[PDB]
Amino acid sequence: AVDIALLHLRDAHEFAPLLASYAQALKRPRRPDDFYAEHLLQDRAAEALGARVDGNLVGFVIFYDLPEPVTGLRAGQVDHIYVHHDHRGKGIAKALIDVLADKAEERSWSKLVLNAPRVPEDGRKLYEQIAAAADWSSYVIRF
Amino acid sequence: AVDIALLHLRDAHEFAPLLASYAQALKRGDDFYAEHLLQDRAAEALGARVDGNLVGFVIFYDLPEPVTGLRAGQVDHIYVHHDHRGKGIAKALIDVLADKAEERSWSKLVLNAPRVPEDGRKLYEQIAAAADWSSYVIRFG
Repeated sequence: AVDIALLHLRDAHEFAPLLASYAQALKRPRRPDDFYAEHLLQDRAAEALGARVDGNLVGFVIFYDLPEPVTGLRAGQVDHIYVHHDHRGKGIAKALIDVLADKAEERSWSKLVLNAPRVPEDGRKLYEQIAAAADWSSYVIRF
Repeated sequence: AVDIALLHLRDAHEFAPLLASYAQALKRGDDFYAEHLLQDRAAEALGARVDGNLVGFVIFYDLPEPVTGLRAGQVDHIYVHHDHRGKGIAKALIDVLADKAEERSWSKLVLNAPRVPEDGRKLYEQIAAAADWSSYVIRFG
């Protein structure tokens, strides 16, 4: 039932409302919904995996394939995961991370870093069950 | 007289031993890896020169911010040669990076400090606010 595949620029319009719902948690929009979907899908540094149920796009995960200077290999980095609220309790978010983790060999990843925002809690609630706590510390300067 | 400028491929030869010394402490267990790093589409490296010699660097990513449609900078690695500590060079590198924020319309600069070596943390905790997100890792191998 759950079909997971990489999103491309073709999918911006379908991706747009799903991304808009996720952003409504993280607050802020002088652009329409399609602008944010098209903007991300035209950045070659970002990739997004999508989850479809019965033809409808009902989840996504945005990830970066980044250089890893310490080992000289690469690493994946996830900052954003979201499942449509009518499709909770189905294990979809974990299915998205599982597919991403399975790309490790293809991409020469030594690791997958998962960053969970404070709100919404869904990324955090998933990651703490399926991954190890990070041992580095993080800081931010706002502009 | 610290001279701070973005590193390019020509700088790879000087950058490599500085990256190797930093990487030594970070973890362990390629002669041209610095060229791969300096030609990545997401990563960039700022270098610090004193009397012509490259003595420090910071590696950063200019990443999309899907929520806002902007960009944001992310620092995971900073290093200053051990004979050039106590001169404010690490802070100066972050200061130049903050200047690029307006040029690049960054809403924020994320600073990630590994557990070892502690120099990044000791700098970041004095110049920035603690992060309010949480992080996790799945390792392969």
